[PDB]
Amino acid sequence: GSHMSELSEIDSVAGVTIYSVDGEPKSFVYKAGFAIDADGAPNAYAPNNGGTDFTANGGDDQGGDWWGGPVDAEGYPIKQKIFDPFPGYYVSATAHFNPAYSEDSPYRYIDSNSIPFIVLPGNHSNGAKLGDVALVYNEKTGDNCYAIYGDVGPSSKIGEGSVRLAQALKIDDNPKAGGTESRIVVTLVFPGSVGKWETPKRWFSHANQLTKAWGGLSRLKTLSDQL
Repeated sequence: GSHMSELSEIDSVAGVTIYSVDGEPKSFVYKAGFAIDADGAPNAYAPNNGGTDFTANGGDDQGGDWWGGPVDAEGYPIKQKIFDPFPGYYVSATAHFNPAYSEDSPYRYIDSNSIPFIVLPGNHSNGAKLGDVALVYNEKTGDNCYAIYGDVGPSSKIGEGSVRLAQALKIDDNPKAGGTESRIVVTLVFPGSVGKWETPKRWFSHANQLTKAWGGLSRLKTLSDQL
């Protein structure tokens, strides 16, 4: 156990209070549910409901409003090539991206299947920039994982992250029926910590260094009981 933390409200979304954690390093925290964001997974979306998510959860794939990823000049989703992970599936995008790759490439986006990432609500980043790191904890399983701020969600919803983060937290990772509405996940974000794409080894190390400086899981576990 650790001492309790001193908390100062900075925001509120969907009945979830977001608190700055007084002290250094600078951080904010919230306790929320955990919806599955399959964005960036190269098998999330395909024609005829072929992906791990239903196609329509990315929008209309017949030239209408498609938000799941990039589109061609006639508005249809880009299909992956023979050198992409899932040829013929659609390219699924995340807000955070790797500039080494082109807009039409799955490799530009953060693969939800492999990378632990959190989503923050649009207009509710609270000073965090895409690529910043976080420590995430599930109070019902005792599991934790470092993660990046990797995607942007609806402004009216909070508590969401990647397939791999769900696995690490022992939350059902299925895009179609997984996640949880129970407010069991505590997310500690370090705004200003990275703010760019870098290798997972590098950002994970930086998350580890910030977490050690901040007081570790022991402090976050105690903090969770305050939320």
